[PDB]
Amino acid sequence: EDEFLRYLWRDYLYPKQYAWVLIAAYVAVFVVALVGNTLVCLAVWRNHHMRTVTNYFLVNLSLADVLATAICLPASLLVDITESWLFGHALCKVIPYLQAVSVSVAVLTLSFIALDRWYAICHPLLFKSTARRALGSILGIWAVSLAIMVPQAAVMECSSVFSVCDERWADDLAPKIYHSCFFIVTYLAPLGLMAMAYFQIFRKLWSAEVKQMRARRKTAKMLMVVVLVFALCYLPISVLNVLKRVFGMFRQASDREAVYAAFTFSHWLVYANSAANPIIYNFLSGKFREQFKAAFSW
Ligand SMILES: CCCCCCCC/C=C\CCCCCCCC(=O)O[C@H](COC(=O)CCCCCCCCCCCCCCC)COP(=O)(O)OC[C@@H](O)CO
Ligand SMILES: COc1ccc(S(=O)(=O)N2CCC[C@H]2C(=O)Nc2cc(C)cc(C)c2)cc1
Ligand SMILES: CCCCCCCCS[C@@H]1O[C@H](CO)[C@@H](O)[C@H](O)[C@H]1O
Ligand SMILES: CCCCCCCCS[C@@H]1O[C@H](CO)[C@@H](O)[C@H](O)[C@H]1O
Ligand SMILES: CCCCCCCCS[C@@H]1O[C@H](CO)[C@@H](O)[C@H](O)[C@H]1O
Repeated sequence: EDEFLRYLWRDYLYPKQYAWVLIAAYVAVFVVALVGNTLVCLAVWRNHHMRTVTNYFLVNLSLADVLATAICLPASLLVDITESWLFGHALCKVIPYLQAVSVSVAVLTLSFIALDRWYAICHPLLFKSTARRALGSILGIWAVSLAIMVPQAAVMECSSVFSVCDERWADDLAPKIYHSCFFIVTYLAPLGLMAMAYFQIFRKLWSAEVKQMRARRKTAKMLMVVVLVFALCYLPISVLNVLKRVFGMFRQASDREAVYAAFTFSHWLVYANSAANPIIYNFLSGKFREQFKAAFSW
């Protein structure tokens, strides 16, 4: 008698509740990431004491996050709902390209933040870190990120079956080599180097010198948290694409709905990172929190 009651859940209640959780998480992250990263930029613009090398890199990180949130997030939500591509051939190349560029700008900015902190803290006076040179490095980050993701744009193809956007690979081996390289370069190597750098920064940082020590320890604490949430937020999708592209996993159709759910949550986590960073600055930086509240109360 309760077969009908269970089927109503299986066929209507659950599907509606799951589409609802999906759209609500994607929308909340959209709003929070857009507003918070814009506030990061406006805060750095308003408070001159915040115009440090690190904060310039953090505004660039917020700029990359705003790019991915404004353009890629709505499209990623539509793909995760319908498992189909509704934006045409050109956008099938452009949107994935901007997603890869956003990831590359983000990880290089964190790398250069860790490099600046490592030279400033661990081997001092060797290299000068000025805001104009930091701005030069920022332009170089965009130049590299835009150049090295061109192959990513090149492999995208939009083909019908109701269109579907996916990578078109000429050989069995090329996707494995490319995604091995992509994983090692945009995730594992920069984050491992940053972890050893921040480990050394932590060991070296832990009487008038103490005033400097009080400010630098707080920012370093904040920066390590930024790196950690990044490594955590990007870990699942990065691992999943490797298992899919290098190891050939997730091709059985008996569990197609479970794989869609896992990839959808991992996509959502990438965007959740853009929402998460401004909250991190608000709770680990007193200057940022004050500027956000000066903006917040208006
Ligand atoms: C795509 C490229 C983009 C690059 C973008 C640039 C990003 C750059 C960011 C920061 C650079 C900072 C580098 C800091 C490196 C610090 C490395 C280091 O010393 O760490 C050790 C711990 O691990 C060790 O033993 C050595 C651990 C070895 C095992 C590592 C496994 C690989 C994981 C990771 C793979 C990365 C490899 C990249 C190679 C090019 C020891 O600590 P400790 O205080 O005792 O030292 C005292 C000692 O220096 C006395 O001689
Ligand atoms: C290491 O961390 C990562 C993080 C993300 C990826 S990715 O899978 O997102 N990516 C690979 C090809 C390029 C990019 C991709 O397909 N974008 C994308 C695809 C669709 C259909 C829709 C949207 C909005 C973006 C890979 C590694
Ligand atoms: C954690 C797992 C997440 C899976 C998400 C699946 C969302 C849609 S449920 C779907 O509803 C249909 C209604 O017609 C039924 O016919 C199917 O049997 C059932 O699968
Ligand atoms: C393509 C132009 C991009 C503009 C970004 C500027 C990058 C730094 S220029 C550099 O600034 C240093 C500041 O300390 C001076 O010491 C040097 O003499 C001068 O060469
Ligand atoms: C011994 C092996 C020799 C292989 C020679 C052919 C190499 C083809 S690369 C090919 O270029 C395309 C350009 O569009 C991409 O779309 C594909 O994904 C990619 O695979």
